[PDB]
Amino acid sequence: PDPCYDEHGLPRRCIPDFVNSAFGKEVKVSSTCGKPPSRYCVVTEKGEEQVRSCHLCNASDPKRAHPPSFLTDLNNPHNLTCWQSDSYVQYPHNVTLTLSLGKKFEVTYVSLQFCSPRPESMAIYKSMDYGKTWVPFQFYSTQCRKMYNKPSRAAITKQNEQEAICTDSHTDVRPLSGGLIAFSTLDGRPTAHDFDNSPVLQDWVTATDIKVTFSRLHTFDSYFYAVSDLQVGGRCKCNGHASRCVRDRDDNLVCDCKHNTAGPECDRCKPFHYDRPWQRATAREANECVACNCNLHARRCRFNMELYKLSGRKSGGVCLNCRHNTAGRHCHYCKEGFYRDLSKPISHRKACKE
Ligand SMILES: *[C@@H]1O[C@H](CO)[C@@H](O)[C@H](O)[C@H]1NC(C)=O
Ligand SMILES: *[C@@H]1O[C@H](CO)[C@@H](O)[C@H](O)[C@H]1NC(C)=O
Repeated sequence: PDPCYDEHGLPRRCIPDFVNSAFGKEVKVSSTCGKPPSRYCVVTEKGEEQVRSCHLCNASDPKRAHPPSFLTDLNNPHNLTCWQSDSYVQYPHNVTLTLSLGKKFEVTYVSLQFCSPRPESMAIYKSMDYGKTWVPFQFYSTQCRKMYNKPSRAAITKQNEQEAICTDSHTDVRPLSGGLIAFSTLDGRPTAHDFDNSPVLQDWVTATDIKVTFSRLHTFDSYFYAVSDLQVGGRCKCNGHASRCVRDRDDNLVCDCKHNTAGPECDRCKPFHYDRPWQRATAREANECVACNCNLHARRCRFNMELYKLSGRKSGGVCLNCRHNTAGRHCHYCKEGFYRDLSKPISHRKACKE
């Protein structure tokens, strides 16, 4: 029931299913305690009092290790899975964790649940080029102006709708453990209520990797970073041209591009279906790609923009190499010297006789 087409076969927008993409994926952390085994300490406030409690981190005897998988795994609110770096780690040392998504994804949110008090200075970066460069996604720092040099909670008007602003809420110690930091990408952008026609916010959510630079916790002799469950929610960027993604031959995640579009993200038109410039599948117009018209006399075609504009943005469909002794934009008329045969249709393999 491919919903990427409606009842009577018409193309209509379709986007995949919202998932915990983080779920089950590997995180390349910058620190995991246990080797060599080491000392850490946890505060447990009971009433007025503060119960200092210290246990050891040893990797090669597993139960007291803290691997990256605790993050993206089944989190169950009893058996809670807190990853934990090497304790005693400070400023100005980029505790950079890096996740590899696997395909262009338009991210709704990024949420972290801390077992240690929510750090003071962290920052969400993002990579749209698949781990080649990085950019400020959103900052957290009770001292924003110094640390990340950004203004503390910058305002987002029509001119910086892609500047990561820098906040300081939920950067608070309490609760010691359990502090969840839920960042919404599109949150606070003046044109969020029209993402279908906001190509810039469509670029603000376009992400391929995520980097997290912890620079500083709070100033409480052990102290560390521990996180329980990590979720990167979002759908698969198919430009509204596929309602599900799948990995292919040599295992690489690409869309199920419909609408005669081509590409991993459907960004372009499949060969021959260049009759209309690829556009974004929005709320009402699939803006699908369309096969040219050659009357079955050709196999390839380009796209002429005058003929689009000069037609009034209708079709730039120009056939390449009309076979079967025809010619013309739509192979719609015989070659020179070959007369047309009224007994045979234009699409015949001998519609044109000598
Ligand atoms: C966690 O898993 C172990 C499995 O042996 C179980 O004993 C324990 O009760 C579970 N949950 C908690 C809250 O300890
Ligand atoms: C820390 O930041 C510096 C900035 O020059 C960079 O070169 C380095 O790779 C970063 N290190 C880590 C561990 O992220």
